[PDB]
Amino acid sequence: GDVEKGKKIFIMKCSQCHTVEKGGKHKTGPNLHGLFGRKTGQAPGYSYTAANKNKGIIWGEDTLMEYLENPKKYIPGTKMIFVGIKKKEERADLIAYLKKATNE
Ligand code: HEC
Repeated sequence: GDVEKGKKIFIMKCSQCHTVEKGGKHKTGPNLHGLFGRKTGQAPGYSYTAANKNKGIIWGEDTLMEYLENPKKYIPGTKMIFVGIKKKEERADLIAYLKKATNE
């Protein structure tokens, strides 16, 4: 687990739909600049994953672990066809980077 390492993980995994370092602009993926502590459905000009929002799920560490293990199996609405996770180790390093920016 590291900080300068996870930075390349998210920046090389979900840095296309979730740009947490662009400019508060969220075109395809929801601006993950503060997903930690914020529930789904928040941006005004963005129909965030309406499903997740209704499920009443709070985006957190372990909570995001499940939704990420399967976004289509967990929330039947997301439009992100993310690939299934195959290395929980790298996932832990992911939350680490987002924890320094959106949780530190
Ligand atoms: C486009 C190719 C995406 C990639 C790659 C990833 N995500 Fe995504 N995500 C995407 C969209 C379009 C949306 C909005 C839902 C919809 O209806 O389209 C999302 C949403 C999420 C959320 C929910 C946040 C919220 O709505 O409040 C999470 C927690 C999320 N995405 C996580 C996530 C992670 C961890 C990714 C890399 C492992 C990832 N996404 C990639 C589009 C795309």
